[PDB]
Amino acid sequence: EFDWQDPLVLEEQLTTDEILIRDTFRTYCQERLMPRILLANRNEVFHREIISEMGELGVLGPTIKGYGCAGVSSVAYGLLARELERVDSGYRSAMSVQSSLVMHPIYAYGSEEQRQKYLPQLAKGELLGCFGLTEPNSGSDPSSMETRAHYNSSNKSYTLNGTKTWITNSPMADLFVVWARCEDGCIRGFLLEKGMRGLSAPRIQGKFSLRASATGMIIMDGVEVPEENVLPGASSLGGPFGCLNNARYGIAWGVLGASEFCLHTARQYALDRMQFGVPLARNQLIQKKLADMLTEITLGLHACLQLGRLKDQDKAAPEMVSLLKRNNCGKALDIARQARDMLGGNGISDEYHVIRHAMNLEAVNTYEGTHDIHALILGRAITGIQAFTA
Amino acid sequence: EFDWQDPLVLEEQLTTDEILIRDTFRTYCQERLMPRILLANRNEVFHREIISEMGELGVLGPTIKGYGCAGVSSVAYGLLARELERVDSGYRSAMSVQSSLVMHPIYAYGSEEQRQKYLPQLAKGELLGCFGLTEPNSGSDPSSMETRAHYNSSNKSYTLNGTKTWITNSPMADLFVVWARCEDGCIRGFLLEKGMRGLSAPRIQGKFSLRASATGMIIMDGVEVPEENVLPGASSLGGPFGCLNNARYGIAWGVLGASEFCLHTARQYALDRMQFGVPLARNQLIQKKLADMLTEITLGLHACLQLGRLKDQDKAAPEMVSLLKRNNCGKALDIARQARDMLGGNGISDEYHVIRHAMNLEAVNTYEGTHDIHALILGRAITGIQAFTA
Amino acid sequence: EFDWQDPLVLEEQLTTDEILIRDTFRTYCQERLMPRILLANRNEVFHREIISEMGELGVLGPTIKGYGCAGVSSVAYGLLARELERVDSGYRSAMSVQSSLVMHPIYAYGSEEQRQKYLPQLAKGELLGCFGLTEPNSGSDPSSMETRAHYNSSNKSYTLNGTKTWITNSPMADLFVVWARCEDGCIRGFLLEKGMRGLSAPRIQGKFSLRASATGMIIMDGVEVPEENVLPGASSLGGPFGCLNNARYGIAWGVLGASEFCLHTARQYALDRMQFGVPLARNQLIQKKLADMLTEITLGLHACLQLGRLKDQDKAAPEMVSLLKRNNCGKALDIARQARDMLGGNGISDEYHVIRHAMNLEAVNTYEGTHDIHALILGRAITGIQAFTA
Amino acid sequence: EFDWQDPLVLEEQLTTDEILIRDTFRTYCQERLMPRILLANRNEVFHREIISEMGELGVLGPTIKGYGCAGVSSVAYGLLARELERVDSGYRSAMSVQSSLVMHPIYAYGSEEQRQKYLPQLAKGELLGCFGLTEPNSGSDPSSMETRAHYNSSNKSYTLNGTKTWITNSPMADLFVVWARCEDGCIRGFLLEKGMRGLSAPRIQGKFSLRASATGMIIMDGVEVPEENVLPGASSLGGPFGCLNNARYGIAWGVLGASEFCLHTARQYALDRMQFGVPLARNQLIQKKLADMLTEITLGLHACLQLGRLKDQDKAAPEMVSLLKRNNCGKALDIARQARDMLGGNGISDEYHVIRHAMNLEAVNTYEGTHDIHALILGRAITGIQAFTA
Ligand SMILES: CC(C)(COP(=O)(O)OP(=O)(O)OC[C@H]1O[C@@H](n2cnc3c(N)ncnc32)[C@H](O)[C@@H]1OP(=O)(O)O)[C@@H](O)C(=O)NCCC(=O)NCCSC(=O)CCC[N+](=O)[O-]
Ligand SMILES: CC(C)(COP(=O)(O)OP(=O)(O)OC[C@H]1O[C@@H](n2cnc3c(N)ncnc32)[C@H](O)[C@@H]1OP(=O)(O)O)[C@@H](O)C(=O)NCCC(=O)NCCSC(=O)CCC[N+](=O)[O-]
Ligand SMILES: CC(C)(COP(=O)(O)OP(=O)(O)OC[C@H]1O[C@@H](n2cnc3c(N)ncnc32)[C@H](O)[C@@H]1OP(=O)(O)O)[C@@H](O)C(=O)NCCC(=O)NCCSC(=O)CCC[N+](=O)[O-]
Ligand SMILES: CC(C)(COP(=O)(O)OP(=O)(O)OC[C@H]1O[C@@H](n2cnc3c(N)ncnc32)[C@H](O)[C@@H]1OP(=O)(O)O)[C@@H](O)C(=O)NCCC(=O)NCCSC(=O)CCC[N+](=O)[O-]
Ligand SMILES: Cc1cc2nc3c(=O)[nH]c(=O)nc-3n(C[C@H](O)[C@H](O)[C@H](O)COP(=O)(O)OP(=O)(O)OC[C@H]3O[C@@H](n4cnc5c(N)ncnc54)[C@H](O)[C@@H]3O)c2cc1C
Ligand SMILES: Cc1cc2nc3c(=O)[nH]c(=O)nc-3n(C[C@H](O)[C@H](O)[C@H](O)COP(=O)(O)OP(=O)(O)OC[C@H]3O[C@@H](n4cnc5c(N)ncnc54)[C@H](O)[C@@H]3O)c2cc1C
Ligand SMILES: Cc1cc2nc3c(=O)[nH]c(=O)nc-3n(C[C@H](O)[C@H](O)[C@H](O)COP(=O)(O)OP(=O)(O)OC[C@H]3O[C@@H](n4cnc5c(N)ncnc54)[C@H](O)[C@@H]3O)c2cc1C
Ligand SMILES: Cc1cc2nc3c(=O)[nH]c(=O)nc-3n(C[C@H](O)[C@H](O)[C@H](O)COP(=O)(O)OP(=O)(O)OC[C@H]3O[C@@H](n4cnc5c(N)ncnc54)[C@H](O)[C@@H]3O)c2cc1C
Repeated sequence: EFDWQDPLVLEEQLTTDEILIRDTFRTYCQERLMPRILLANRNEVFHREIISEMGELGVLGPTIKGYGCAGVSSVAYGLLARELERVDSGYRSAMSVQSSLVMHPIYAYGSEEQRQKYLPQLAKGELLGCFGLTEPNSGSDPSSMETRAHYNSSNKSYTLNGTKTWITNSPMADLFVVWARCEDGCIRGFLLEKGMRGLSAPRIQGKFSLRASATGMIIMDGVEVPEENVLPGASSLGGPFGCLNNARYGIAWGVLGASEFCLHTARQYALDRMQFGVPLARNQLIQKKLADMLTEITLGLHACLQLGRLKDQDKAAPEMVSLLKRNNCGKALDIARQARDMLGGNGISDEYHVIRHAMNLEAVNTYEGTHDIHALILGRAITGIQAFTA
Repeated sequence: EFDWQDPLVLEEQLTTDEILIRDTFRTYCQERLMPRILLANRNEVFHREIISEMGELGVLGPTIKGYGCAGVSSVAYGLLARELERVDSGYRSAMSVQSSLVMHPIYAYGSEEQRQKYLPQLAKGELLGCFGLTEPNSGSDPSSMETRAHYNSSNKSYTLNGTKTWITNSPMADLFVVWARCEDGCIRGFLLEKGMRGLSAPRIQGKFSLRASATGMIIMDGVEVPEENVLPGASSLGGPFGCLNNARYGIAWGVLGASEFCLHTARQYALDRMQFGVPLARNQLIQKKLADMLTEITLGLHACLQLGRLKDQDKAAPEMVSLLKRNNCGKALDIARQARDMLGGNGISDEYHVIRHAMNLEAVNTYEGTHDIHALILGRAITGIQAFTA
Repeated sequence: EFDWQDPLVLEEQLTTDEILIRDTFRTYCQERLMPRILLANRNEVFHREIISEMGELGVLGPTIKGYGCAGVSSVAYGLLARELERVDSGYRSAMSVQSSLVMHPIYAYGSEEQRQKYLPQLAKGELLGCFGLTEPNSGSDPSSMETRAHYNSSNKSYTLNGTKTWITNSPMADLFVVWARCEDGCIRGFLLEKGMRGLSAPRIQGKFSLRASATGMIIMDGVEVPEENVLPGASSLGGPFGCLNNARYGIAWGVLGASEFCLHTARQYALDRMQFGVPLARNQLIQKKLADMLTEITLGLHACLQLGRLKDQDKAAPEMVSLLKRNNCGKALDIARQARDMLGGNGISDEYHVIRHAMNLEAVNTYEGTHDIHALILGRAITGIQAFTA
Repeated sequence: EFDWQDPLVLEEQLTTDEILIRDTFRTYCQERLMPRILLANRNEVFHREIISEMGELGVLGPTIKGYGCAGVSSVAYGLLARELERVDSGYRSAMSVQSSLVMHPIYAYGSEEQRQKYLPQLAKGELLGCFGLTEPNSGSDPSSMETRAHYNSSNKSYTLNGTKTWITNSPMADLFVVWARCEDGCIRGFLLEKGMRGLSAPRIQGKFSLRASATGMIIMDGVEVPEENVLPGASSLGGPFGCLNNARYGIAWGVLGASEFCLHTARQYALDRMQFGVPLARNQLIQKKLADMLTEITLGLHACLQLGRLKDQDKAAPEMVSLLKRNNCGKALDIARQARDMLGGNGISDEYHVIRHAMNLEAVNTYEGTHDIHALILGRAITGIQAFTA
């Protein structure tokens, strides 16, 4: 009565809606996404259509209530990210930015006018957006950003100068959610659109992780922003971090799908591949590995479920997310890597996919807070003493 | 709004009864058990009273319905083991044998006569019992036991010959649940009592783990057992394993209490102890450690909860228990060990307790299935191929 | 008086010749190889010239005495592989095959005629060769190969049928050292040349490790081999394994150069990059990592030296090589991976190289005996009991 | 031709003297020490005779030239510590204090008068001494000690006040090498003798590591020290650290003997013990473990040799010692722990010794610089930036 595909019976913890949503999406991901990943990753191609397609299904910004959004549960959102990442982290990355980094901030910190004007377009996937926070000299430390936004009392607008790097979707984005430090000292959010004079977003080259994802910079040379494009609700790092926490939540779920794909591929390979007469799955060394993968995946899955439920209850704290994001991203990496080692020579061929996952999880464990930064965060909470600086 | 003592809010997942039971027991453990552990461990003393005391509280065999038993939930049983182990694994070990290895088998595989005759005595703690399975040459492999039970068609009884070693409570036990191989090939359970001619149970010496626990052998020299003392419900290893699974379930919870005590002690020490001017808790190396402990403890806690709920639903499978028992016992060990290292020189003094926990968890990770054996078990389930033998 | 670039003063353990050779080669590798690796790896381009160039320097098959070979020490050979791998594993791979897998077997198991005919050409780099052992269904287990060589009593020749896969250099090789099972049961070595009817060697596609290296198959459709092309000295797996051991020896050294490059890059990045005001190198978490890298590299370096000396003394045993190859390849991987994590977002850009090393070491830890296979080898030696099969 | 007891042939790297010394000592350790360890550890008994016995053999302070000392090599000193620790760390601890913490400082920083007066007595083992540096509030940070030594211009002497804790041998010592901070700010060394009014050294209780070793405090209540008892050569922490480095060197070797004993015991147990029909040594999981132990031991052994040679050449730097001490002590621990797990239930019985080693290595990895402190030391050297404080 034991099912290795669901050791602790996650299923009976999901509502019928949640289960329906997952199954529906999984179908799309396997029929439409999986078949285009081999070459999209191999040649760094990002199909812009993927956003329109997901736009149709109504998967973009699923937790938002209204404005053409499904208004589903945090758990469902997690289940979605898991099915997406089960195909490729690059894809899930685009869906994470669109949902938790663009739509969410506009929704939570924007004016109704902005909401009405953008939320529907984003939800349908007619507007590919991006989140501009990181800068060449500001990553783990955002209070060090150099992008300044000056106010023009006369024209009722701000002039932005700065450079954002390592930005997902920037190269082919229509809307840019940028954060700059103001003359008053506060850091606000600005909405920029392709075409604004002074705005350019070149592609980054030489990526060997999340290749099926578009990544570039956001260069602002005296870009002038109207006042109605200023996110009226965020006055400090609390705004971007609020968004970051919703993204990290989805990433915690996501990577588990990636891990699951590795476990399944490794397991099958162990059964089909044979050496020394019997199938690889007959050796003790191979089996212990499969055991460790399943073990870690399971602990992560049920922990994620809990957080999702606590979230919908407005009981989830930032630390809680740091805890699962840090854990799951790290563990996922080891699983991918063990999987790679288990396929032997074949393991280094994208034809077998594991290598693609191992490489993607490399970037995943880095962005949205590095593995160690999330530890200092937990540590500050545990001791009440900060240890980021000296 | 983040509480490091309950990251994912386990509390709101417990029923009022469960919470009451835990709090009630915790009080007993902290007022009556903690104050007698330093010297009991230091001098290998086991207070037989502890069983009578626990007998009063009605903690012995708590999941049993009737016969003077509380008839509580699997979760409550887990919460109890956790509070006990939070003091010492030796104590929890006695309570695990009494509840899941003696009372449970009598209850599940015994005759009403046996139930009526023993269950109440055991529940009140008037009878200290033990489980005799392991033998000098049979541990991970029980189908290799040498204890034979011959049938006496005439006297309607069996004569038992064999030796059981590493048995918890045997030295001061009144009832012995022994398993021997029969002439028909099946392995049944026999109930023995102190005083039976031919039965001796000497203490084992030189233990440096679970010292506050009594451990010895069960030597049977032609011990004659009446027919009414044969567990009529167990005809093969399914009987002992059935019991083993209920014990392992409690152990999965248990070790988490032990880990929690280590985390708390380490955390405090980090705050109170100071070097280089500031408190140890200010250093990055110290904080990351605290983070890792809390992380692992949390994943284990919520996984255990789930299993407990699935168990009460008669939906828990042996593999599920192997998964959490293996995980939690291993992780608990690392936590104890990190804790020890964090207290520095003081860490090797029982006066600071961590060293006692590190040593206890050593035996815990070994009995009731070694860390690796539980992996081969998971592996057999995952691949459908056995890898214990060649 | 402590030098982190040589903790235990390896230098004073090298003879003047050895040191000269290393320095000479290092110059070539840094001036000629490093500048062509970024794009060669990025676009899977292998410069055939690299072999001719190395041919000039006389680095090809350096331990061979005569036939236009330098006839240097095993240590010098190790020092060479280390400088090469310090640039890229792909390059070192080509030099390992040429030297220990092609030239060595011809030298040790060939006829003078063969030696005279090939050794000089190979040494000058006029003949790019390859070693064909692995097959689609035979990797860790070579006694399972399906490539058969039938004897033609009449024409005094053998007809070979089979497929070798994952072969380094095969796509642009001139000489092929192939091993097939014979009708007598023994497995011998055959020398094949491009152009032989029935012989094809297509490129393998989709590699995400050792990309600057050419890899393909060796397909033999009734390829007819003259008798004078049969390696007269190898009659069983002892031949290929003899060669394998010389290759593995160089790989043990090699990966250390790769690790060293990662340590240096990480260290510098830690000093130049700044967050939270100070340089990354100021944080405890960063420093411990640097410590662990240096520690492992050092142990490996001095162990390799010893083996090299024992080798030149004809005192080196296969197990000794398994021990260092397994160790160094595994440790190297962790170092590369930590390095990658330390550069943050930048770490996933080939522009920073670490990602290239992390990916290369993935294949390195797999070929020439997987990490676990080398463990079973050590284990057989330690216990005297084989554990490869059931 | 492969010998698992000496994978890389350490033997042929030792001079005839060194080998003779090792073999001679090993005989003493196995015939005189091993037979008294079971109960000495079990009952915390320290045989003072052990020092006299070692005094006879001339093993005390073996590197010292003159004053009744063997004047042997650093390597020989290492070989000695290894044979001693192969029996028990407690014993090696007494020999480390006597040699590198008492005799060495007197020799290097003392006056001829002091040398003449003590060195011979210590060498013969007529004077059991101890090193008093650590204090209740000063461990990893010695520049925080509170033991002050006031000068009495009149009586030409100093009055010492302070408390040293966790001191090896203090309870039954005759000579005390104590370090206190002076009114001039410098920290010097003082020689104290049992009987000095105001001096007491009570035993520490509740140790569960290094039990066969005597450990206590050094309480100084206005103890008056003559001027001729002041170590005239040490004026700051450079004195104690100089000594510390010689002790740490021996500890690096030492723990390897402890590891070796564990490997041998585990290996044998794997061959003799049988489950599931065959010997434990037949399982893949068991073999990989044995492989990892041997691997780590070997790397450590040859690294230690090198350092020893560099030391005798006056080319060894503090960092070099931190590197091997940190490495070997940590690795040794894992080996002991794996060994313990491999003996199963038996593993927790001192009757099988491994448990004793696992527990001893716990304290060893802590004193003479914790595992992490040695990392910050290496890190300071690698980056040139200190990270101990904020
Ligand atoms: C801020 C830190 C750097 C540390 O410096 P500190 O000085 O200690 O700042 P503090 O954190 O102490 O204070 C700053 C204010 O921020 C608030 N805060 C902190 N954490 C959170 C969370 N999780 N959610 C909401 N708000 C939060 C805090 O309460 C303060 O608020 P107010 O009172 O409202 O003013 C760190 O805590 C942190 O969170 N950042 C680390 C790096 C990071 O956040 N990088 C983001 C990367 S974006 C990305 O990767 C896009 C990828 C998407 N994709 O999937 O492709
Ligand atoms: C049996 C094994 C050794 C492996 O050999 P295998 O040949 O593969 O046996 P199989 O397992 O294939 O078959 C034997 C039968 O047993 C059944 N089985 C297996 N696992 C379970 C669980 N968890 N629960 C109930 N029944 C179980 C199985 O279905 C078969 O049943 P029937 O059809 O009914 O006849 C292994 O699976 C195992 O479970 N044992 C490992 C060692 C062990 O169990 N030791 C127990 C120690 S007791 C102890 O530590 C007391 C400490 C208490 N304390 O807290 O102090
Ligand atoms: C043979 C094994 C698979 C295990 O099966 P077993 O049944 O136990 O075989 P056995 O090993 O017991 O017996 C076979 C005979 O082989 C001999 N042997 C074993 N090891 C060695 C070494 N190291 N050197 C020389 N000879 C050796 C052995 O003494 C026997 O000899 P004779 O008496 O002379 O007849 C294993 O031991 C092994 O060595 N192979 C594992 C996989 C492997 O070797 N793959 C090679 C890959 S090639 C490659 O990766 C090219 C990459 C180059 N590059 O850098 O790009
Ligand atoms: C000093 C530290 C705490 C860090 O603080 P810092 O502010 O950075 O001090 P600094 O280290 O920067 O400066 C202090 C001076 O000390 C010198 N130093 C440092 N390391 C060494 C070594 N290895 N050998 C000789 N001299 C050394 C340094 O060059 C300075 O010298 P001068 O110019 O001559 O004046 C740390 O570096 C350290 O070494 N100590 C860590 C803890 C420790 O040393 N504990 C000792 C325990 S004793 C024991 O365990 C007995 C057990 C025996 N047994 O086997 O049973
Ligand atoms: C594929 C990809 C897509 C990305 N997409 C986006 C996007 O859409 N939007 C956006 O805003 N950003 C994005 N980023 C960047 C990401 O958010 C930043 O990488 C991350 O916040 C910070 O790291 P960093 O690159 O600046 O490196 P750093 O912050 O410089 O860190 C480098 C290393 O140093 C460590 N470190 C830093 N500070 C400390 C400390 N105090 N103590 C101990 N260790 C420390 C880190 O843990 C890490 O190991 C992306 C990155 C990748 C790789
Ligand atoms: C304090 C304490 C109390 C105990 N109390 C009881 C009690 O009350 N009742 C009872 O019946 N028993 C009891 N036991 C014993 C316990 O159940 C047995 O230790 C356990 O089932 C088996 O291990 P073993 O000691 O026989 O060692 P082994 O089974 O011999 O195993 C030794 C080592 O070998 C490994 N191993 C074994 N087989 C394999 C394989 N096929 N593949 C790979 N590795 C393998 C193990 O994982 C372990 O690392 C107790 C033990 C301790 C230490
Ligand atoms: C870039 C690259 C270049 C290569 N170049 C060459 C070349 O020039 N010449 C040549 O002959 N070959 C070459 N190879 C192939 C290499 O030698 C084979 O990959 C290796 O010997 C065996 O692995 P495999 O791919 O067959 O996988 P497998 O042997 O099938 O192994 C797969 C996984 O199963 C494990 N496994 C296998 N058997 C056991 C067991 N009994 N117990 C426990 N675990 C087991 C392995 O450890 C591994 O994790 C190359 C491979 C790569 C990736
Ligand atoms: C059996 C035994 C015998 C001993 N014998 C002697 C003897 O003969 N003579 C003598 O002088 N001393 C002796 N000592 C004590 C030993 O030298 C001290 O334990 C050691 O120098 C320091 O640790 P501590 O106990 O003070 O703990 P702490 O220094 O307080 O450290 C506690 C924990 O905090 C960590 N820590 C401390 N500072 C930092 C930091 N800045 N950053 C990150 N982590 C940090 C440590 O690594 C450790 O994990 C003995 C100890 C034992 C256990």
